[PDB]
Order: sequence, then structure tokens, then C-alpha cells
Amino acid sequence: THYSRKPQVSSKSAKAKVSDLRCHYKNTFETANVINGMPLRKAQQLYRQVLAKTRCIPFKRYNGKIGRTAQAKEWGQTKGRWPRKSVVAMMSLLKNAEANAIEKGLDPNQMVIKHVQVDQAARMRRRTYRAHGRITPYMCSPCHVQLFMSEK
RNA sequence: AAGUUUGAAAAGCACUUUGGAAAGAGAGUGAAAUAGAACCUGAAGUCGUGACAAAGACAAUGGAAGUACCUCCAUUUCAAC
RNA sequence: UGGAAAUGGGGUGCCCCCACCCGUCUUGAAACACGGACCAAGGAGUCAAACAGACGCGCAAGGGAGGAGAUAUGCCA
RNA sequence: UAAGCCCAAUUAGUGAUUGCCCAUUAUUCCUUUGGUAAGGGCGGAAACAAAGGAGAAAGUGUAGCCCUUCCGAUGUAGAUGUGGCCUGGAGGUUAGGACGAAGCUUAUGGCGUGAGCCUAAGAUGGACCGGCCUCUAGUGCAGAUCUUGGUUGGCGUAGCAAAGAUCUAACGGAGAUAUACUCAACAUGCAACGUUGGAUACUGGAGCGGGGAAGGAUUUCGUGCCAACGGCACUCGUA
RNA sequence: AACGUGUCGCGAUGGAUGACUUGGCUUCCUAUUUCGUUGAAGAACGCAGUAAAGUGCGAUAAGUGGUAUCAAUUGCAGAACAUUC
RNA sequence: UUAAUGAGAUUCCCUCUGUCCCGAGUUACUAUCUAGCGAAACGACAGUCAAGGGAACGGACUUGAAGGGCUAAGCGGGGA
RNA sequence: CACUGACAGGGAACGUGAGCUGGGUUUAGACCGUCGUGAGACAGGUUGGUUUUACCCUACUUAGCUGGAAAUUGCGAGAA
Ligand SMILES: [Mg+2]
Ligand SMILES: [Mg+2]
Ligand SMILES: [Mg+2]
Ligand SMILES: [Mg+2]
Ligand SMILES: [Mg+2]
Ligand SMILES: [Mg+2]
Ligand SMILES: [Mg+2]
Ligand SMILES: [Mg+2]
Ligand SMILES: [Mg+2]
Ligand SMILES: [Mg+2]
Ligand SMILES: [Mg+2]
Ligand SMILES: [Mg+2]
Ligand SMILES: [Mg+2]
Ligand SMILES: [Mg+2]
Ligand SMILES: [Mg+2]
Ligand SMILES: [Mg+2]
Ligand SMILES: [Mg+2]
Ligand SMILES: [Mg+2]
Ligand SMILES: [Mg+2]
Ligand SMILES: [Mg+2]
Ligand SMILES: [Mg+2]
Ligand SMILES: [Mg+2]
Ligand SMILES: [Mg+2]
Ligand SMILES: [Mg+2]
Ligand SMILES: [Mg+2]
Ligand SMILES: [Mg+2]
Ligand SMILES: [Mg+2]
Ligand SMILES: [Mg+2]
Ligand SMILES: [Mg+2]
Ligand SMILES: [Mg+2]
Ligand SMILES: [Mg+2]
Ligand SMILES: [Mg+2]
Ligand SMILES: [Mg+2]
Ligand SMILES: [Mg+2]
Ligand SMILES: [Mg+2]
Ligand SMILES: [Mg+2]
Ligand SMILES: [Mg+2]
Ligand SMILES: [Mg+2]
Ligand code: NA
Ligand code: NA
Repeated sequence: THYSRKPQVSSKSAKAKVSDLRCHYKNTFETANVINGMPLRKAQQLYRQVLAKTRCIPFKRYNGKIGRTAQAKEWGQTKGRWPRKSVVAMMSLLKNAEANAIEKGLDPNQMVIKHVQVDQAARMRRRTYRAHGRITPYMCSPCHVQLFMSEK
């Protein structure tokens, strides 16, 4: 078993995924979730504008004590950020899904994202040095991402 | 500390395509890939996603008796019965 | 004789009423007394010897070995 | 003109006797369980094919041999009983399994006061194992500042602030000038890297100069490479 | 509205359980059974076509000689008395 | 008892001043916002008050008074 | 000792140490007196002697977003 959900019509759908991405899971969770119901072209425009810092990514769940901004009002929030490392990773994933649709013989201008899921992957371990001769964990948290889109 | 315990047999994924690569989407081997490499089974705890139920502020949990809605459950009945 | 009715179970919400946090020492705990983030696996009246009582079994003015030997026996501690 | 205090009533000089509300108490009915428990039955009366039915054990304890009757029932420390429940192995006996064993999952119901037992489904698994009578033991977990492994809120938070510092163009590189429509360009690909040439600074001869001992032992050099490591980054490196 | 709560289907992280066992522990028996200056036990360094560890071996170095057997060893090279060189 | 000496203990005087009357203004690095990276302590469950009684100082109990939800920067009354 | 209208008395864990300070009291060094054979003692004197942590909940101070009268539902209807 691969994907937690199944497209309505398989012959008019494209899929993509990536494992052990080495981006912060909490940052990638917010970046991927905002495009869940959007058309493919509209999702790609949003990521370009986030890199230009004219629009932001809303942080809805993992947002404890982050800054407030005026660009979060269009999402009905007050807190948002511009995580560039997560954005460029999601840009590559959309290109792969677009390539799969063209190979099948579909129109990328008529595709709508219908499924986005981000999960925690296995962690990697480093160490840090504290006062009074203590050693304490210094961990990294990568993530898995999967998605598919369907033609309207 | 640590069973290299995949599979009967490596037959360990030729080839197309997107990517700098890692990899993804197809195709194929095999009874099984939900057996893809330290790979039999794969629990608890924790997390993501979809559908649904609602819900002020009485921390939450709990008892007793009803009601609204649901029920991949059980049993009974279907003709001067 | 059906995508049937009915009666019991099961699930979630709601209403009226009821309802102090577990384990422990202590005369007295809910306590401003101590141990208490979650789960899996592990974790504590045992073996031997002397004595006594209750109960079961064999024999009885007798009861019973132990060590050892002998041959079925050269499969059989 | 009490909903206060002291007396006194029960529908009021009309006719005689109990105004009303609330218990794990009292009376009564149903069911369970145990007795210093109390009784009865247990020689199969006779007769009876489908197309009135079953049962009837001489019995401590059961799915209690059956029926009738009476009484008691809470409890820390503690004692005892249970044809009382559950786990690993042994002697017997009786079954199951590739038409799918063990294990695992549950808005799968049924049974039992309960410990628990059994069935259903798996769109799970792939080779062993259940019941009954005896025997045996390293035989049942919620907590011991318990042991070992894993996870987790705090949390994208505290912070990554001594030693003054970099700027520019051109090469290199996948690391860019990366767009669906509209459209001239900005308002839709950001940030970051090595080398060379310029510019600007620092060390300031008790030097981030050039050589040795102790200690280290290939860290030296060239080419390549960027999975992990250099707590930011790398096309670079004592990797 | 959002955050948050609850139940169900699916998926992650994690490595428990079951089945398996060339290992351990314990109890018995047999005998022409007990090392070294004729240099032992232990320590070091080396040896393969390819060879880091481990195993075996010692410049005759993953081994020479003899007896028995009877066609392999194998990741890839290489070699090729069968009457048994 | 003692000249010289003392990061030794003590009292007064001159000079001096933000020690104070009584505070005000400026600078570098922080805190604060962003990109990358990323912990610990602690953690029964939780978290609005007044009086009452109670192991004689309650977040939970009795009777009253408050209380729409979610958040950013600070603070040091309580969490005996 | 002065000024003034006057220089009243008390509580708040003998209010207030993750607010400060550390002079006193009360470790380890050392001197004196008295006591003890002695090691040592003295609510007797003297000198020198580390003051740790907030990023959690609440309270308080400011600073933002946002539903809602059956206080999220009923279609359950009330106009100062
Ligand atoms: Mg902060
Ligand atoms: Mg440090
Ligand atoms: Mg399998
Ligand atoms: Mg597996
Ligand atoms: Mg799980
Ligand atoms: Mg209670
Ligand atoms: Mg006491
Ligand atoms: Mg108690
Ligand atoms: Mg108290
Ligand atoms: Mg104690
Ligand atoms: Mg005799
Ligand atoms: Mg009775
Ligand atoms: Mg009793
Ligand atoms: Mg055992
Ligand atoms: Mg459940
Ligand atoms: Mg035990
Ligand atoms: Mg356990
Ligand atoms: Mg920060
Ligand atoms: Mg900084
Ligand atoms: Mg600092
Ligand atoms: Mg500096
Ligand atoms: Mg650029
Ligand atoms: Mg330059
Ligand atoms: Mg020098
Ligand atoms: Mg780094
Ligand atoms: Mg020689
Ligand atoms: Mg109070
Ligand atoms: Mg009120
Ligand atoms: Mg705050
Ligand atoms: Mg405080
Ligand atoms: Mg007082
Ligand atoms: Mg203090
Ligand atoms: Mg204080
Ligand atoms: Mg002092
Ligand atoms: Mg003396
Ligand atoms: Mg002093
Ligand atoms: Mg309404
Ligand atoms: Mg209305
Ligand atoms: Na000089
Ligand atoms: Na408390």
C-alpha cells in the first residue's frame, strides 16, 4: 500500500511523493497544507510570491510564540512566515507531478490538487555541549510528503 | 550492544519518462513487493489525512435514568400465523 | 420475504439529578504530608534439614530402612 | 395582617381518632447466595409408530438429582473454603489444521455476580495446535526517587551576541533571468557558494610570522567527490 | 470563524508478540589420557592471483610429505592423476 | 614601649564627585522581526475569587460572586 | 538637634530575599578572658568569610483577530 487515499478516476490523475526530505517537518507541514484544494497553476503562483515576500504562508498549528504580520490577514490569521527551504522543496514536487500528468496525456492547466499529507520520518542524532560537563541531544526532524491531483 | 529470520529459487526490478542527484511515475519477476535488502510476523504509545458528531465560559474523567441520531451485531416473525 | 417489521445489545451528543486524586504511614487525608509524563518487556514467601499438630494411605506389638548385592539385564539413571 | 418568638391544632363549638414531604429503617412481593438448616420423591403405575413434549443421578462441592419451607446476608488487620478463573512444561485420553495453526486488530455479539470463556469479521498472517483427568513450577503487576528500550508536552521556544569587516566585477557551477492567462520592464525563483583582478581593513616582530622538544601518528601531496561530519552554509575541507 | 475536542477508515514512526534455534546450563560414562633448556604457556611481526577483520599457517608461510577416498573448489580469475601426481 | 614597613581593623580633615536631593540625554551589543539551525529544567490531573468548615492558611468540597473563544510582548503576587 | 498644621497607633505568613542588600545571628581560619589534666566549651568580646533558575499555568499591564440571544441548534415567533 502506498497512498492513504485513492483518486476518484485513476486515468485522469497524477501522483508524486518524496521520503526523508531533510526539511523541518513543522515548517513543511504548514507549507504543503495551504495548497490542498487549489488549482495547480494557482499553487505555483503562490510559491513564487512567497519567495518574493509579497505573500506569506499561514501557520495554524505549529505557531507557538512566532511573530505577527499583516500578510496573514488573507488567511484569517495573524501569524505567518516565509520558509524558503520548504518552499523550494515543494516547488520541485509539483514539477514532478506535472511531468507525470503530461506523460499520461492530460492538461496541466485543468488539474486540481485533491490530497496532501505530511508525516514525520526517522530522526538523525547529533550532540551539544552544556555547562558543568553535560552532553545533550541535538536532533533533526525530516518528513515524508505525498500528494495527487485530478483533472476538472 | 548486536539472531544478516527476503524468498522454494536472486528469478535482487531489463526498458520508457521527469530530475544535477537522491528519487518519483510507469513497466516487469515472483503464489505473494501489503516479501524491495540488515527485507518473516509487525502490538502498544505518539503523529498525519478523509468523513462525521457536535460543542460557550461549570478542568476533564465518572454514576443513574431517558431521549435524538446511527449501527459491516444478534435473535424472532411474516397468514384462519 | 423486503434496501421489511420488531425486540435486545453496541456507539456518539444532550437534558434533570448525583459525584473532592490515586497508592501509603497515621487517632485523623481531599490536604499547603510523601511517591506519581506515556507505552512495551522484566520484577519479590523459594529450596534443604530437625520438630510438632490437623488430614489421606499401608501394616500393627510390631513398623521401616539405608548402604550393598543378585539376575531378568548384557531397552533400562 | 412574618416567612420572627412562646403556646396550641388538622380542615374546625358540625357531629368524636391518620393534613402533607423525604431513607440502603419497618411491612409485604420477586430473584440470588449460605445454613448447627426442616421436610417429601427416587421398585419407571397402565397405555401410546411416524405421515401433548421432555426429564427423573440414593446425591458435600457442577449447567447444582427434582420439588416445598424457614432464617441470615455491610466490614480494615487477619483466618479459612471453592467439580473457582488464568500461564509454561510432563503422564494419559479425545480431537483440529494449506478449503489455512499460533500470533495480532475490533461500535463482533453471546454467556458468567466475577476472575474469564466462546462465536463472527480481517479487503491480517503463513505452520502448528484445542478440550478433559492427573502430575509439576523461575505461574497472574499500576506505582518500589524500581530495571532496560522506545516515545512525548514544554517547542520551531531559550538561544547560536569576547577576539572591530567586508564591498565590487568577471569566470565556474544543476544551484537561473526557472510564470497558466494578461503583459514592457518593478509590483510572480528568493537566499547562498569557490577562484582571479581591484578596493577597504586587521595582526603590528612578547605576531592568526619562520623553525624544534613533549604529545599525536599519515593529519603531508595530487586527482576526484559532496551520503554522513565541519552546532549557519559550501561548488570548499585536517571529511 | 479559527484554534481546540471526540469516534470511525486509511497511512507513518516504533520494534513488542508468535513460530524457529549449528547457542547456553545441568547430569552421567569410556581411556596405552597430563607441557617445558630436544626451548613451553604467553606476547609480536608476516604469508592468498584478488584478502581489512577473523580462521589456518611460518620465508617450504590460507601450507610440503604419507595413507585412505574418488571428481571438484567456487564471488571472480586460473588450472584441468583420474589408471587416482 | 617602639622608628621603618602593611591588598590588615578603626575615627576625623582638605580635595573631589550622579552616593544622594531627583532624575534627564546619547552610543555598541542584546532583547524585539526575519532566513538557516535547534536544546534543557520540569511535567499525578489541572489552573477565576469571597466566606465557611476541614489535618487548625483550598484549584477541586458547601453557599454566594464572576467567567464568549484564540493570541504577541512583559512581569515577578500565588502555584505553602 | 532642627522644621512643621502634625510630626498618631497597628495588620497584611512578626506584608514584601527566583525584588535588592548581607551590617547582625550561625560552619570551616585566627586572637583574648574565664572554665577544663586534656581533646575542647562559653544565649562572653574580636577580625575574615560563594545569596543559584522563569521560556510553564494563573494574576496584573499594555497589544491584535473573531463568532454569538434556544448565548453556536428549533423552523421555539416577546420592539422603552
Ligand atoms: Mg522571545
Ligand atoms: Mg555549549
Ligand atoms: Mg510477508
Ligand atoms: Mg516486515
Ligand atoms: Mg501503533
Ligand atoms: Mg472521587
Ligand atoms: Mg501526626
Ligand atoms: Mg489518601
Ligand atoms: Mg491545608
Ligand atoms: Mg517519608
Ligand atoms: Mg525390628
Ligand atoms: Mg433467602
Ligand atoms: Mg461479607
Ligand atoms: Mg518454565
Ligand atoms: Mg475503539
Ligand atoms: Mg517470579
Ligand atoms: Mg507491564
Ligand atoms: Mg529566538
Ligand atoms: Mg544573534
Ligand atoms: Mg549569550
Ligand atoms: Mg564579534
Ligand atoms: Mg538570484
Ligand atoms: Mg574578491
Ligand atoms: Mg609568532
Ligand atoms: Mg552544518
Ligand atoms: Mg628455510
Ligand atoms: Mg479563597
Ligand atoms: Mg455570578
Ligand atoms: Mg504570556
Ligand atoms: Mg511567583
Ligand atoms: Mg501578629
Ligand atoms: Mg535570594
Ligand atoms: Mg518572595
Ligand atoms: Mg556579615
Ligand atoms: Mg589551665
Ligand atoms: Mg563578621
Ligand atoms: Mg441561534
Ligand atoms: Mg427564530
Ligand atoms: Na619591534
Ligand atoms: Na493545590
